[PDB]
Amino acid sequence: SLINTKIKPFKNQAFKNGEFIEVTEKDTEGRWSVFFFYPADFTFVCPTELGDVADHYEELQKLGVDVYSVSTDTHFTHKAWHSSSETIAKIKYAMIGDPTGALTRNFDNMREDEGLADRATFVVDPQGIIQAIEVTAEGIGRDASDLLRKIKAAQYVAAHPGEVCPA
Amino acid sequence: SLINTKIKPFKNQAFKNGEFIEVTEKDTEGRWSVFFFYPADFTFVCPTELGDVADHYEELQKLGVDVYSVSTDTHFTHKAWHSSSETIAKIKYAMIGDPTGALTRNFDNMREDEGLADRATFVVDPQGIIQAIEVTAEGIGRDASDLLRKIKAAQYVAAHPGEVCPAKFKE
Amino acid sequence: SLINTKIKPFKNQAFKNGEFIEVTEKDTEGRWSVFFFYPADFTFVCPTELGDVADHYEELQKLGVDVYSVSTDTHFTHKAWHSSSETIAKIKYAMIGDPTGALTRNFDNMREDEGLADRATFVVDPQGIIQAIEVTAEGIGRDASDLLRKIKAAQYVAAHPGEVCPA
Amino acid sequence: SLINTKIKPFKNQAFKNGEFIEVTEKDTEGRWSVFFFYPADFTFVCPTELGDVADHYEELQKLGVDVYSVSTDTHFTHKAWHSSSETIAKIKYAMIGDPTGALTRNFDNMREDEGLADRATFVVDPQGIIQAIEVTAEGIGRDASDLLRKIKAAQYVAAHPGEV
Amino acid sequence: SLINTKIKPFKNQAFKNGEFIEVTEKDTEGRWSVFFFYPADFTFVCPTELGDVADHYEELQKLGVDVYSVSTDTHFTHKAWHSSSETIAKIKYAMIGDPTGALTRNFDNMREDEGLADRATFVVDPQGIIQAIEVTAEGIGRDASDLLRKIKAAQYVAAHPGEVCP
Amino acid sequence: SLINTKIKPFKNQAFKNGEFIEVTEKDTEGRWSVFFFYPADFTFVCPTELGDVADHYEELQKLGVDVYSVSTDTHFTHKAWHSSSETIAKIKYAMIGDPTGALTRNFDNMREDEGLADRATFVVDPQGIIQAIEVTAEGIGRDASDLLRKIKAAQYVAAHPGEV
Amino acid sequence: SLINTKIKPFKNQAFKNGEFIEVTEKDTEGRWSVFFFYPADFTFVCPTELGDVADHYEELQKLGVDVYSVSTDTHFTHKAWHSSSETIAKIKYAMIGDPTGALTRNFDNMREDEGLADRATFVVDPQGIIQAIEVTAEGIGRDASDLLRKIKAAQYVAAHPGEVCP
Amino acid sequence: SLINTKIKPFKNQAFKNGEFIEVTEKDTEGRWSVFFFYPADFTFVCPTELGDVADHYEELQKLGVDVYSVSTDTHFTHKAWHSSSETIAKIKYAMIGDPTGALTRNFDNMREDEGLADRATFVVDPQGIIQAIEVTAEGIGRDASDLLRKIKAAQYVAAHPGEVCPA
Amino acid sequence: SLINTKIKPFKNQAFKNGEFIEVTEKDTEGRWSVFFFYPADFTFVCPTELGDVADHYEELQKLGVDVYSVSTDTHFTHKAWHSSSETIAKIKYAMIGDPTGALTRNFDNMREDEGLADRATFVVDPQGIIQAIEVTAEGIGRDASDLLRKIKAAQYVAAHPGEVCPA
Amino acid sequence: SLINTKIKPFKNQAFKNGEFIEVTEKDTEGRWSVFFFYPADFTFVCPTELGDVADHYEELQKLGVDVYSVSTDTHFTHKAWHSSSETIAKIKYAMIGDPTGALTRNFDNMREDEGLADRATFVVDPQGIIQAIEVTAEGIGRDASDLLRKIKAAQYVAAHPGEVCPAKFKE
Ligand SMILES: [Cl-]
Ligand SMILES: [Cl-]
Ligand SMILES: [Cl-]
Ligand SMILES: [Cl-]
Ligand SMILES: [Cl-]
Ligand SMILES: [Cl-]
Ligand SMILES: [Cl-]
Ligand SMILES: [Cl-]
Ligand SMILES: [Cl-]
Ligand SMILES: [Cl-]
Ligand SMILES: [K+]
Ligand SMILES: [K+]
Ligand SMILES: [K+]
Ligand SMILES: [K+]
Ligand SMILES: [K+]
Ligand SMILES: [K+]
Repeated sequence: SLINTKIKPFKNQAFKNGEFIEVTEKDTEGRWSVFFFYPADFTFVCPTELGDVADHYEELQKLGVDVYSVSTDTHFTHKAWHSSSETIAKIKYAMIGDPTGALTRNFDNMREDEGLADRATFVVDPQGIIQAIEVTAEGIGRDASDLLRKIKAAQYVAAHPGEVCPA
Repeated sequence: SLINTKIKPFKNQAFKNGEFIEVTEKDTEGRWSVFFFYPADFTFVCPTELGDVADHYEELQKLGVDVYSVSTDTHFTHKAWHSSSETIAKIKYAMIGDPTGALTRNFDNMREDEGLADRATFVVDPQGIIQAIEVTAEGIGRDASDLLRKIKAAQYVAAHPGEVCPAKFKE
Repeated sequence: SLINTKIKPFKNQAFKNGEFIEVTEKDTEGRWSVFFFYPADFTFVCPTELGDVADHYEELQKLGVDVYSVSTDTHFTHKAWHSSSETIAKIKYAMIGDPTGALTRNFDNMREDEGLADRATFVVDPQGIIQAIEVTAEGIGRDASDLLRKIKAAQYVAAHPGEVCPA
Repeated sequence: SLINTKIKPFKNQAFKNGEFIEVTEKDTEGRWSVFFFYPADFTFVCPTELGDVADHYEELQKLGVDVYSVSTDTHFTHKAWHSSSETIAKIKYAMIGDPTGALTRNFDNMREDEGLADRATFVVDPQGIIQAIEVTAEGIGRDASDLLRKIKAAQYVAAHPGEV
Repeated sequence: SLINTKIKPFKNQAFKNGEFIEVTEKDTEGRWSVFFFYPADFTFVCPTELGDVADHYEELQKLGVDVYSVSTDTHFTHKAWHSSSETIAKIKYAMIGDPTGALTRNFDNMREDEGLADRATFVVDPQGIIQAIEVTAEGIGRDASDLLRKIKAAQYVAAHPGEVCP
Repeated sequence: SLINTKIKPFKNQAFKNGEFIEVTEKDTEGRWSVFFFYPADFTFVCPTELGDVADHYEELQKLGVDVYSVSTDTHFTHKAWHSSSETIAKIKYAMIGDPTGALTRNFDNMREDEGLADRATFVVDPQGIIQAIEVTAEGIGRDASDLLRKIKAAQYVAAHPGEV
Repeated sequence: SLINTKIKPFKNQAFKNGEFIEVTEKDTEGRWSVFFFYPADFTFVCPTELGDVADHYEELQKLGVDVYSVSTDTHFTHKAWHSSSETIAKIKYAMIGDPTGALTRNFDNMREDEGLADRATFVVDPQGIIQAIEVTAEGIGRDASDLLRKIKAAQYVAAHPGEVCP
Repeated sequence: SLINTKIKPFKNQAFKNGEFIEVTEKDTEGRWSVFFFYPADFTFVCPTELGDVADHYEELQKLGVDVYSVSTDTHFTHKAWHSSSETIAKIKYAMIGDPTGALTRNFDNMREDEGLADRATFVVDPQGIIQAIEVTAEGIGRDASDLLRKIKAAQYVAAHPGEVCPA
Repeated sequence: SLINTKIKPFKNQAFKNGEFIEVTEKDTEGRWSVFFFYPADFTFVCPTELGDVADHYEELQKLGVDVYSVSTDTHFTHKAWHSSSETIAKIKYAMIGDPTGALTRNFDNMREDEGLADRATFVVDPQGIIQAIEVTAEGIGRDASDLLRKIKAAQYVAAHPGEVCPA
Repeated sequence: SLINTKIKPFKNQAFKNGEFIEVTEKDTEGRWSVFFFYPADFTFVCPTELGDVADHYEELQKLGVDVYSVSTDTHFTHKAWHSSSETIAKIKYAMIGDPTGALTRNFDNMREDEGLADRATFVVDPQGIIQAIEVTAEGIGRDASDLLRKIKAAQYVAAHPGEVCPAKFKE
């Protein structure tokens, strides 16, 4: 797995709160980042996961964590989806579009015969290092409060080396 | 260009008049086909081109010409666009999703740095041979009327190998 | 397709108005150019196509557009055809000879089994970027006025960056 | 990631509640399995993670789920650890030894600079398909409850496909 | 040089006596053939050469020698040359078009930087073997009677094998 | 064989009489060293070989000879073994751990199908040159006396070259 | 063909007028040169060809044309041919030996399965450019006066650049 | 090391008790073999080692063990040496000559920049498997009674699998 | 050297006693053969060498030995040389022409920079095995009687397997 | 053959008049050299050839010709052979050992399936150029007299480039 490796450079368009923006790896430097992958806009499993993250987003921002959802759809499609799902509408973090699949392949997370990203979540520290990975099949929902726990634990070990907190 | 070459095998999902289906090269055998590529759903020039084609779709079906629009969006996104745009809503032909890019790359039509198809139109005879190609830049829309002219010309030269259609068709 | 790519350097002899000239990519720089490819001189379809472009050539010149007709024949042949056909006789743009096929292959437009160019038209902006392509089968003629309409649209978006043009 | 791929053939020795058994992929056929990797026995860290799974093992078995812990240590070391740690002692699932690192590389889970497996958990269905993956850095703990929840979700969609 | 080698197969359109025909290697089998390459239709130097040859053509034919002129122009252009030039119009043999340059390259006779053939003449016995070659520069012209002497000579040695003729 | 070649750079953790130390090739410079490989800690075989060397360790040190035992186990496992086996407990030389197998492959001594080191002993002189090699199959025992004799012979020809 | 290309450097021993000399590309610079290849010394067909040429040699020289005959025999053998054959003995120009076959291969003129040159003649202007080529089979012989006409022609076009001569 | 690998085919001339003979791997099948390498005939370290083995040879033969000394000298040189050293004279086992170095390289035991074999001893069981290896520098003498011990131990484990005898 | 290797197949024209013949490896089979290589006909050293062999040729024939002289010259040249030189005139063995250099290169005896053979003699037994080689520098002549002595020795060891022949 | 080529660098040990020495290509520079290869010490044809050379060795030294015999045996074996054979005992020139084969392979003279040199003799001029080569089969001994003849011929053509030595030398 990619655990404990440094993330790779990327440049992508995103939709974020009514605005189109660009995102590169430089935007993640010095920050905690969550890269939240999912297969496709306008499907019926992803949104509750995405919505669950949206619910915890104010908390993540207070922890200094940025969230980037990623799929191989375009940022245009993201804006449309955001306009038409009540669940997606409550997303205020960056929805990155990855139509070239470069970001997705950076994380070794492409279904090559589908052109869609696997349902994988990556936690990345200020120095670019991946510290937690979660990948599930469709229907095995990713729980955002567990994600929150892992990040507080990651942040804690970063602040107290030599000491660690297990299960 | 790919003029006068046979199209490659493919297999993609599509949205068509309210349902999801598979389209392959076998579905085009013995038929006239139009592969109408565009960059992305929910953008700006595309709807006018696609709707203009839709307007001529009933006419085209009588020429036994099928239409397949293609972008690298999924068929799920096509369905949504069709349910939110009044223009897209009048499309009765198949909207193919090419998220892998394979269909687009078959027609050598990918902007590789963008992951989107160029605005290319390919006319394909019942034997699979590309008979007309049109490609425009991002801000240049295509005229569905001239498209029909080119299809009628093609079926003519097919119907009468002994002759020709010079500039500007008129039946 | 070659859409949105820059044209390759070339160097060719051409017949233009009673005289023989040289053409290179440097003549096309800072100009709008049409490269009008056709199969062979002294054949049965091309006269009308070339003749139509000629009918529009005055307006084309007014819009700063240069026209180059290309076949794999020589400029000697073009000169002869100009004399024999009253249609070809009205051409006042450059008729390029491409007997090495180099210029034709630059545009990837060779019928390798026949050594003749396919029926392709190429619109090239002042930066050498290809902005429109039309290619038809051997029995299908091209409409010069549809071409002109494309050029005007291309010139428009060049002149108004934020905007676009459908039909 | 290895999500949705089929596990590879393996053959390893293991310690399981008082004896040495061999474990192959054939043992996992028809069952739910958890492959739980960790870097090393006998460390200075309290092995709360293995014991945590041990605590939930009675349920796991009641769900038809088998558990295999895996490190690049030998099964000899596992027998030793099991006899000296009160926490490890309460493990009744099989502790696999992987000194060739083959089982670990099958799951693409080797820290190459260290010769130890990363903290990775793989949930494998009865057809041998990986349905869930979890990997964490040293110092971030895996929660056996969150694993139990995922397993039951994996079993539910197995039994009721396309139910949203 | 290609001297004493077999010719390679080919398939070309050609203008000859008003109508268009096809020429392949199968047409030269069992016959004497002259392949007469030149650079380009509608130029200055080539016509006298072809006309000189054409002058000797009816003689050649009674010797059982077919003539095939070749340039990289189309057979279409050849027909147009035939109607505009008093010289060329007196050609009764086949004017082969070689726009793909295949036939020309078969004889290793293509100026690759020009897409034109060099001024080369090949004499080919009925077995398909090249028995005489003449190549000159864009300035010098080929004398047809000299070709006729080289052909008769090539024929003697074949009909009288085991002898030689300077 | 590796006879008469120079040992390669290494860096390993080790257990040595109550503590964890790091050992590199720089520690062997200027000294006589014995690298004593074995396949695994905590086995069902009585480790007579390591103890046998332990018995002769006081002399070895008196000859300026250092001893390093090496297995593909971790130094954690070594600390464990040392605290549970009466025989191992009497070892006072460094027990190196080699879980990457790098040290072992340096001496070309890995059983690849097993991920364990073969029963090999290497005697290395102060310039880092291998002067004697011994390798035996499982079940054939190494004799610490025969090792002592070879070391003293290696030291003698070192001091009196070409004396026959 | 090699028509209109530059000749490649070479260094060969040669027999000429009783004494042995060396010939390199440096000797042809600034001059008209005829390279006259033949298969083998002491055979039947070659001598009349060389003798025919030799007949025209003093004429050639006043045109500033050097002649170099070439076969894959040694210059030693050339000298012996010169003493045994009445025909050959009247050769006043250079008989180059090419036993390594380098010079012959330079002109792409080696029958590789024989180690002999083909009957090829090359005309080379002072800039080292081949302006005329004639190759015939082991039966046909080359007419020297015809070579002389092809040379004078090649000279006119160079002295009157921008004109042509059939 | 070559421990526990199968020996490779070889064909070599040897001197053995006044007689020249051939030896191949087939001669070792079903037998215990010692391959005793040394650098060169007519030197002053090898013979006592070789002589020590000669002393124990009757014992080795009673154990069913064959002995092959090997060096890159020829079998002719062996016969000469045997005639002129009293120590070598008491050798009654096969002295293999390996002037091509093939046998020596089979055991990965060549000093390539010397063309001489290293001082290595290999113990090989009836099935071709190497069970003990000893390699020393010059002057660190190989002791034949230790060799004897190792062979009795090897033979013992072969006869009693599951049981083993350590140090 | 090529000593003790088998000769390669060849096919060459040769002058032998007023007539032109073909020689191949099949003519040498079941025979003893001398291949006498020399640089060039009509040069200044070879006459004596060839002449000497000729002096011994009668005895050579009596011993079942065939002689082939080889140079890169043609058989036409050999025929001419046979007429002009009273020395060469006394040769009654085959004078092979090797203008392709194929036969010369078979014996690895080409002066690549000169296209002439080196001065090498080769003795080939009835099985095609090369049993003796002599090669000298350009100014050094070969002794035909030393050659004859070699052939007799070679024929002897062929006839008496267990035995050998010094000087 | 290697005729008219320069010998390659080498470095070997040798036995020579009771002592062990190194020989390299540098030792041959400016000297006439004979490299006299034979298959193996303690065999049967070799001693006669080597002793025959020894008989001519004093003469050869006056021609400024050095001799190096070579086999793939060690120099230790040469010393022994020299101390046990009356024939070998009279050798005063250097007996080179080529156990690695490198010297032998320099002269392309190895029987690779045997690890022994063939019976080859190479004459080498002071500039390193091979001027005469003789190779015989296993049972054919070489004549040291004819060897001298060839060396005298070689020094002659060296001393007088303007001339030649035809068949059978006679000073
Ligand atoms: Cl991963
Ligand atoms: Cl295309
Ligand atoms: Cl294109
Ligand atoms: Cl994974
Ligand atoms: Cl040619
Ligand atoms: Cl080793
Ligand atoms: Cl040529
Ligand atoms: Cl080994
Ligand atoms: Cl040889
Ligand atoms: Cl040689
Ligand atoms: K997409
Ligand atoms: K053309
Ligand atoms: K291990
Ligand atoms: K390990
Ligand atoms: K020759
Ligand atoms: K040896």
